[PDB]
Amino acid sequence: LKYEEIDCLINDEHTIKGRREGNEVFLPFTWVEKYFDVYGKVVQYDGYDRFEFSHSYSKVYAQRAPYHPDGVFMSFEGYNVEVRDRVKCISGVEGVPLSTQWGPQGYFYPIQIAQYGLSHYSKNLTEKPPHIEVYETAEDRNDWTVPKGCFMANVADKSRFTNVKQFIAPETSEGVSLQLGNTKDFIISFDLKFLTNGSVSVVLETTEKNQLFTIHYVSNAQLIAFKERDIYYGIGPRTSWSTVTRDLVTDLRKGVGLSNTKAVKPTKIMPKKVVRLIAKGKGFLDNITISTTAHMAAFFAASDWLVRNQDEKGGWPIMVTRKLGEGFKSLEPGWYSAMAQGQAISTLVRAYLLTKDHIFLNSALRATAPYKFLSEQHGVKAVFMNKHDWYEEYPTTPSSFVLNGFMYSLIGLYDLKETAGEKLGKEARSLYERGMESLKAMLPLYDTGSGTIYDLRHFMLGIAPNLARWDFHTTHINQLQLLSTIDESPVFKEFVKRWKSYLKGSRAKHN
Amino acid sequence: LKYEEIDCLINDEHTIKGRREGNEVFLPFTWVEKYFDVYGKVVQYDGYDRFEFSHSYSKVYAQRAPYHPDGVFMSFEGYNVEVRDRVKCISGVEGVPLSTQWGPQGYFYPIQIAQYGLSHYSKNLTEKPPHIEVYETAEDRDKNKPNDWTVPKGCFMANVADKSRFTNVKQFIAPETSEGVSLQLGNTKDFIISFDLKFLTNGSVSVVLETTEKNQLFTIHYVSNAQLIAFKERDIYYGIGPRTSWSTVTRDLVTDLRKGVGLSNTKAVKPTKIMPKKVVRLIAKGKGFLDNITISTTAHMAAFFAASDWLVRNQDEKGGWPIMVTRKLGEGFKSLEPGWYSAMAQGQAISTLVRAYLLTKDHIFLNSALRATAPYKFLSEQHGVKAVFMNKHDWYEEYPTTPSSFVLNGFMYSLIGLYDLKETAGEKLGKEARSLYERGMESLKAMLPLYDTGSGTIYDLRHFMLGIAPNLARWDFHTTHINQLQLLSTIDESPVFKEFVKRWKSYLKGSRAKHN
Ligand SMILES: O=C(O)[C@@H]1O[C@@H](O[C@H]2[C@H](O)[C@@H](NS(=O)(=O)O)[C@@H](O[C@H]3[C@H](O)[C@@H](O)[C@H](O[C@H]4[C@H](O)[C@@H](NS(=O)(=O)O)[C@@H](O[C@H]5[C@H](O)[C@@H](O)[C@H](O[C@H]6[C@H](O)[C@@H](NS(=O)(=O)O)[C@@H](O[C@H]7[C@H](O)[C@@H](O)[C@H](O[C@H]8[C@H](O)[C@@H](NS(=O)(=O)O)[C@@H](O)O[C@@H]8CO)O[C@H]7C(=O)O)O[C@@H]6CO)O[C@H]5C(=O)O)O[C@@H]4CO)O[C@H]3C(=O)O)O[C@@H]2CO)[C@H](O)[C@@H](O)[C@@H]1O
Ligand SMILES: O=C(O)[C@@H]1O[C@@H](O[C@H]2[C@H](O)[C@@H](NS(=O)(=O)O)[C@@H](O[C@H]3[C@H](O)[C@@H](O)[C@H](O[C@H]4[C@H](O)[C@@H](NS(=O)(=O)O)[C@@H](O[C@H]5[C@H](O)[C@@H](O)[C@H](O[C@H]6[C@H](O)[C@@H](NS(=O)(=O)O)[C@@H](O[C@H]7[C@H](O)[C@@H](O)[C@H](O)O[C@H]7C(=O)O)O[C@@H]6CO)O[C@H]5C(=O)O)O[C@@H]4CO)O[C@H]3C(=O)O)O[C@@H]2CO)[C@H](O)[C@@H](O)[C@@H]1O
Ligand SMILES: *[C@@H]1O[C@H](CO)[C@@H](O[C@@H]2O[C@H](CO)[C@@H](O[C@@H]3O[C@H](CO[C@H]4O[C@H](CO)[C@@H](O)[C@H](O)[C@@H]4O)[C@@H](O)[C@H](O[C@H]4O[C@H](CO)[C@@H](O)[C@H](O)[C@@H]4O[C@@H]4O[C@H](CO)[C@@H](O)[C@H](O)[C@H]4NC(C)=O)[C@@H]3O)[C@H](O)[C@H]2NC(C)=O)[C@H](O)[C@H]1NC(C)=O
Ligand SMILES: *[C@@H]1O[C@H](CO)[C@@H](O[C@@H]2O[C@H](CO)[C@@H](O[C@@H]3O[C@H](CO[C@H]4O[C@H](CO)[C@@H](O)[C@H](O)[C@@H]4O)[C@@H](O)[C@H](O[C@H]4O[C@H](CO)[C@@H](O)[C@H](O)[C@@H]4O)[C@@H]3O)[C@H](O)[C@H]2NC(C)=O)[C@H](O)[C@H]1NC(C)=O
Ligand SMILES: *[C@@H]1O[C@H](CO)[C@@H](O[C@@H]2O[C@H](CO)[C@@H](O[C@@H]3O[C@H](CO)[C@@H](O)[C@H](O[C@H]4O[C@H](CO)[C@@H](O)[C@H](O)[C@@H]4O)[C@@H]3O)[C@H](O)[C@H]2NC(C)=O)[C@H](O)[C@H]1NC(C)=O
Ligand SMILES: *[C@@H]1O[C@H](CO)[C@@H](O[C@@H]2O[C@H](CO)[C@@H](O[C@@H]3O[C@H](CO)[C@@H](O)[C@H](O)[C@@H]3O)[C@H](O)[C@H]2NC(C)=O)[C@H](O)[C@H]1NC(C)=O
Ligand SMILES: *[C@@H]1O[C@H](CO)[C@@H](O[C@@H]2O[C@H](CO)[C@@H](O)[C@H](O)[C@H]2NC(C)=O)[C@H](O)[C@H]1NC(C)=O
Ligand SMILES: *[C@@H]1O[C@H](CO)[C@@H](O)[C@H](O)[C@H]1NC(C)=O
Ligand SMILES: [Ca+2]
Ligand SMILES: [Ca+2]
Repeated sequence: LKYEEIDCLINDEHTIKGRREGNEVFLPFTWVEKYFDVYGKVVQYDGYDRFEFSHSYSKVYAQRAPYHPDGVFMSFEGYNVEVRDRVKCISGVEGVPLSTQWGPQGYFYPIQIAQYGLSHYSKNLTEKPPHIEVYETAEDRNDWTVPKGCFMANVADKSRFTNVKQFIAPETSEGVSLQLGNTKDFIISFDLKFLTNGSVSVVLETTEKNQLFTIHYVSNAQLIAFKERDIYYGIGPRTSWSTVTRDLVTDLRKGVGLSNTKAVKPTKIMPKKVVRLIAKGKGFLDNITISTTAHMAAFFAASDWLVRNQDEKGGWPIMVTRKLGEGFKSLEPGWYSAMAQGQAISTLVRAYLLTKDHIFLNSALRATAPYKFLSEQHGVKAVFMNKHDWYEEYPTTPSSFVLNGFMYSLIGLYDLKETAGEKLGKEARSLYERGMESLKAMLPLYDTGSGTIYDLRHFMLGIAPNLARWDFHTTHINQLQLLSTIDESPVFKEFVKRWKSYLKGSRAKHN
Repeated sequence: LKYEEIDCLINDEHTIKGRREGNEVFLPFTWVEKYFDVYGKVVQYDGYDRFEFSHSYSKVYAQRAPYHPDGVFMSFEGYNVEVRDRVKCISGVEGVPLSTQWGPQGYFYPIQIAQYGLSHYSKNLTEKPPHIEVYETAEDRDKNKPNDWTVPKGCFMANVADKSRFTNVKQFIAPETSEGVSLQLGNTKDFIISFDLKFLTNGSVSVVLETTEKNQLFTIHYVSNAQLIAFKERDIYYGIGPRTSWSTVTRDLVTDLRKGVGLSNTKAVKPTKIMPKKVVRLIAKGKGFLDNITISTTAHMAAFFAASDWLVRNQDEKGGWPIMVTRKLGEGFKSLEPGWYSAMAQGQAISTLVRAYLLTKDHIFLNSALRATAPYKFLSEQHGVKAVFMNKHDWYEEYPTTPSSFVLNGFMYSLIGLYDLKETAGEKLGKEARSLYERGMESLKAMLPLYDTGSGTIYDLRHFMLGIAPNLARWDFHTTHINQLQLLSTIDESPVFKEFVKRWKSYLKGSRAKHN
């Protein structure tokens, strides 16, 4: 009811307007929010309005079980790699993300590709099975339009023990068209083999004023184009049988948001109906499908990409310049990352456990080699103060000692040593053991008393600490709580507990 | 539309009562204060109220000039050692503080003694000269008043030459069962009493004080025994030792009164608001001699030399001032048995001794300072103060713990002492100090960033040495850290000191390092 406006002098240098009722002073949240860097808003419920304050914005993952290498990967069941605006698109040829974080030109970032695979792996274990509608098997168990000038038939293919739909259509015609009409699901899948150049295109009804947009999957290696209401993805020659799987929601959003910058422009556009599929050129088509999700095809696109792109040193070279900050020498394209090696390993190990295909395990085993060589010999190892081995997310000179990347490097070694067995696992066992000793000793250097630091650049360069933003702080917690389920050391449990309290505004005691 | 109570849920786990007007929410300072550990109050101006918020308490010292060893010692012009409640009293025998911080029994803490001296030294340079009233010289300068002696039957007094120190002197004989001989003083403005004393027999020199507590009269007895302090009714007793040879006795009656009335068997003196408002008279009992009786606003230098003299006389053969109390730094550090050394003690002692040397040119002071570097050379476990961080950086330990503790501020004090000494001792004698300073300053520059949280400083590196939460430095240590670094930034031109001072000052106003 009754109050009194009062001047509030802040640190003797700015005045704000507060309110007073007797002895109690009330300060405007507008100030509190900005001055303390906190969060809150009024939430309206039925018959009750309530202001709701948060020290931080991120959340910690509620672990349902101890970590195991064949299970979900940490909290990645909730990751969403493809909406990240630093993902320019999902490659047509490779079926994996292309990053633009550190250059508008685009590049395959092995970390991003592995996360793509591990998140989809994790959602395969946690989400409900998808609806799968089948539109075309060409067998004896929703028809096609064939304009004059074109042709279609059911033909056997002994190489792949099924019937198959042949199509011939000039690239100057309407093409041959199959009516789909799906309202609910947006993952399109089909087996394809071209004899000549061509395209397979999908018409979408969209939420932007009921307009049709068309996505063309063209038989070239061009990445992505967008003109008016046509989006084009190059999917390569596809002259041998392959299953093409695309997420039309993502393919539409990335097209419409195409940008010459490092970030996709935001869009609200969604597809509301998969109208039809249009084939041009000469070729063959089978098992045409629309599904709610296709997690496994994504996981194997990442896994296959990692196998095929590993170098003979066992590394995934990162083909972009990385400038970590004033004081660190710039990393020329080709550098390795312990986070990439670890995340790749976690991916390949899971591919191996699913398939028993030893090419996956062989790729994983090779991937430990860079952990053995120092950064200046094109490895990822750094040594803290001539005493503790570390595996560098960014193998900088001087060394950088990024915490979260290191922990990811260790979870990979863990995945591998538990999967390869006693003899084959030896090197990974040894790198893990040395790493975990380093981690336990060095954790306290990342603890500010009300947060965490991202890296040790303050010490390595003589500068301000690089405080970890809250989404890295919760990553730190997520990583440590996972390690606490496969290593019984008290230190991990104590730090997890303290670092969680920091999310709620707890502080270490001052003297 | 209007202003209105609203429930405010904090971090999903407790609801407080705030206020709302439309889209603006207002939160009670009662919550803000506790939740964020900040400060403020409504301060009343003429007609007019204002709330005044502070991120911190404690101020940074406004350094007027580059540090030099003969000048003020950092910010100590504003230190007040004697009112600290961990100071049981000023020793009658020694003229220096006794601490009870880590034991109610009391002990001479060299750090406290050095601070006593360095603050008085600093105030000598910054304060106005004192008024000095002279009540008795026994000369022919004592032609006309002050007379003012009362000599009861049973007693006797005379002006007597003393060839041994070239002046006239007041002889007194009074039995210690009588009221004694009494000199009327009657000073209302100044409270430092001073007199030259020589007893032949046991005796006492006592001062009657009018006080602010309901006009009441208290007497402070300076007795010829070694008893520390006693208080009964309105009598306070300080033992000043035999005083059978000439010495100048100098006492602060404000301090001596307050420590008397506040006597306690605990580690803290009871607070009092009692002040003396008049030094009414001085009473001599026993047989002896008295000269140069004086009352002064201040006597900074007598304090500075009492500290300096105490340090010379109490140094051990390893050059140390052993700390004769058990010190348990916390869970994970072994307990330190009485006799441990402190690099802070060594440095502060050296800063004191160097100043005593520069004033007097008495090489005893310089030689005592030079000896005081020895403990810097030996590791904690061989009864020194050296520690080594990760087999790489020498450090000088405030608390020579196992494991090592790496307390920041004591280290910096250890370095300013070495600086004072290396600048003063000369090329040849300074060699060792120069070497310890150079190695220490390298260590400081390398290790500073480990004490920086991004919104404060840490006191020590126990988090790393024991695997536990950081020991965040409270704000009065945070400003000490700044004061120390800003001083170092005037004797070493390294950018790092200036960049850190700038950042660490911004933390006092709620600035933070950038997050990624
Ligand atoms: O389904 C939904 O619900 C979904 O909701 C939303 O999505 C949410 C998720 O659901 C949710 N999941 S949860 O389980 O429910 O919690 C959650 O997921 C996110 C997690 O919170 C997050 O932790 C996680 O992050 C990943 C990250 O995505 C991944 N990257 S990857 O795509 O590449 O794979 C990976 O990060 C790696 C990797 O190496 C780098 O990408 C990363 O790079 C760091 C830098 O190292 C760091 N450098 S530092 O500053 O030196 O420390 C820092 O650099 C930034 C700085 O911030 C910036 O200040 C600075 O600016 C430059 C500037 O660009 C320069 N310009 S230039 O000169 O022109 O070049 C110039 O001006 O200089 C300055 C600097 O001086 O530099 C930039 C920069 O260079 O990039 O930050 C970089 C990026 O963070 O670091 C590493 C690493 O691990 O450290 O792994 C991490 C961790 O696993 O994944 C999130 C996710 O999945 O999205 O929250 C989501 C909500 O946020 C969604 O919104 C809904 O739509 C959807 O519906
Ligand atoms: O005349 C006036 O104007 C007066 O004003 C008011 O006084 C103010 C004064 O004016 C002002 N000066 S200024 O220039 O204007 O700024 C200012 O002076 C104070 C300084 O701000 C302050 O930094 C400084 O502190 C001294 C300290 O006094 C020294 N101690 S002493 O022995 O010489 O007397 C010395 O400290 C050393 C020493 O070794 C130890 O005493 C001390 O110990 C620490 C422990 O290390 C620490 N351990 S922990 O593991 O970190 O926890 C901790 O321990 C305690 C814990 O807090 C407790 O929770 C637990 O249970 O145990 C406790 C324990 O004691 O074991 O804290 C200990 C105590 O600090 O630390 C050492 C060190 O590291 O340096 O040197 C320091 C720094 O120089 O001196 C102040 C001073 O009085 O001069 O501010 C004052 C206001 O206080 C006054 O109100 C007014 O009446 C007066 O007229
Ligand atoms: C997580 O990932 C797991 C593993 O990938 C996944 O479970 C799998 O789900 C897929 C569906 O995408 C299943 O594939 C089907 O396999 C059928 C035979 O497979 C046997 O083998 C496995 C072991 O390897 C057994 O455990 C299993 O019980 C089976 O006996 C196969 O018949 C299916 O093929 C039909 O459907 C496809 C389109 O999906 C189509 O292209 C074909 O032409 C074919 O025709 C249609 O048949 C179905 C009857 O099945 C009929 O409904 C339909 O009407 C026919 N067509 C027409 C025109 O009428 C198919 O390939 C696979 O068996 C599952 N594996 C396991 C281990 O469970 C989870 O669903 C994923 N979860 C999440 C959340 O992502
Ligand atoms: C910082 O500290 C310094 C000194 O440590 C102070 O400056 C000194 O002030 C004192 C007085 O407080 C001076 O000492 C001497 O006083 C004698 C005065 O004689 C009368 O007073 C005595 C005692 O009170 C009576 O018994 C007697 O009846 C007299 O009536 C002088 O006789 C001395 O003169 C000579 O001393 C030295 C020679 O060694 C020289 O410095 C003098 O110039 C002179 O030759 C002397 O005056 C003394 O003058 C001051 N010393 C210095 C070095 O300047 C500051 O006051 C103090 N400041 C603060 C703020 O504390
Ligand atoms: C009360 O106060 C007065 C001072 O206000 C004080 O009288 C002064 O005492 C000093 C020292 O006793 C006298 O100075 C001495 O004078 C002789 C000769 O004039 C000097 O030779 C002495 O020097 C000695 O020290 C040096 C070696 O260490 C050498 O110089 C030499 O070898 C000597 O050993 C010394 O300077 C001073 O003259 C008087 N002043 C007056 C006005 O009388 C008195 O001592 C104080 N009362 C008490 C009880 O102390
Ligand atoms: C479209 O999907 C169907 C699956 O629904 C694919 O047909 C399947 O093809 C595989 C091999 O191509 C057959 O497995 C093979 O079986 C033979 C013996 O029968 C054996 O020699 C091989 O080792 C292998 O096990 C599978 O039985 C077959 N299933 C059916 C029901 O036909 C078809 O290939 C897909 N179309 C295209 C073009 O990929
Ligand atoms: C002050 O009084 C004490 C007596 O209480 C005197 O000290 C004694 O002196 C004799 C030698 O003369 C010693 O053998 C005794 O052991 C001492 N007794 C005590 C209790 O200490 C002291 O000498 C007197 N002071 C003066 C200056 O004469
Ligand atoms: C597709 O077109 C390119 C030239 O633009 C050609 O090299 C290639 O042979 C064509 N593919 C087939 C299968 O004919
Ligand atoms: Ca078929
Ligand atoms: Ca005289």
